[PDB]
Amino acid sequence: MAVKKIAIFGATGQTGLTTLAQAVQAGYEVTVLVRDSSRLPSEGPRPAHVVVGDVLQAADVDKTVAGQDAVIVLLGTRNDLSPTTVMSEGARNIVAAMKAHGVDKVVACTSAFLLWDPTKVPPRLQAVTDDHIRMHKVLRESGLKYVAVMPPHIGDQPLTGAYTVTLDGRGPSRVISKHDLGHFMLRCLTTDEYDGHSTYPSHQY
Ligand SMILES: NC(=O)c1ccc[n+]([C@@H]2O[C@H](COP(=O)([O-])OP(=O)(O)OC[C@H]3O[C@@H](n4cnc5c(N)ncnc54)[C@H](OP(=O)(O)O)[C@@H]3O)[C@@H](O)[C@H]2O)c1
Ligand SMILES: Cc1cc2nc3[nH]c(=O)[nH]c(=O)c3nc2cc1C
Repeated sequence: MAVKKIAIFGATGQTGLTTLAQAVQAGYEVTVLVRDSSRLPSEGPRPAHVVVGDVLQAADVDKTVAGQDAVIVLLGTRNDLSPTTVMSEGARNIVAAMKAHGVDKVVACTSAFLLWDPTKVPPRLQAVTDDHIRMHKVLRESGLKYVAVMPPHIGDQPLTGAYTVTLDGRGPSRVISKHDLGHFMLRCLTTDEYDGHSTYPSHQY
């Protein structure tokens, strides 16, 4: 049976917005959890269901995950680089809600730093990366079908659908367009080939 209903977390972020637009255009019935609905666009494709609330509130997460076939996680801290547990605590709530509701597929974005040499993280990004590592642990220990998406720098290049996906953080480049990253997260909904793996999408634009 194919995935039809999905929840997206972080849909108002850079990658989230284009993942959401692509998912709706592709035919998915999409639910989003957003703190502030004014951050969703009026033009273009629109989510089927909008839950207003916070990924740190279990009940809000629960309402969002109920009834879904799969979950996409594109949480982040925007330009905030201070020490943080928002992503990992959010993922804890998502896992609990998935288990409560029988949902078994999650595709979640962290970063290529979790594949590269772990002493090459730029200092200003260490705190966020530490929480990406906590989030990754939460998801891989959940006992759910988890695709870990670990992108390099996220750019603004056009959608191509022509990027390369490796399993080790080596690839044709150190950039992926936000649109291609979103396309890849949706690709992960229709294959099991990356379940239980870490993936590195990249492309030369
Ligand atoms: N930037 C890069 O080059 C790069 C490269 C590799 C990996 N990454 C990682 O890739 C992931 C996606 O990044 P992005 O740039 O697309 O993200 P982003 O622009 O930071 O968007 C973060 C998203 O998370 C949502 N969010 C944050 N706190 C939340 C909360 N408490 N409750 C509900 N939602 C919350 C934000 O909502 P609001 O709209 O309400 O703020 C927004 O939708 C991030 O984890 C980032 O660290 C980034
Ligand atoms: C190459 C690369 C750049 C990044 N920039 C980033 N920039 C940012 O503001 N937050 C991040 O979490 C972030 N992660 C990155 C991860 C990788 C692998």
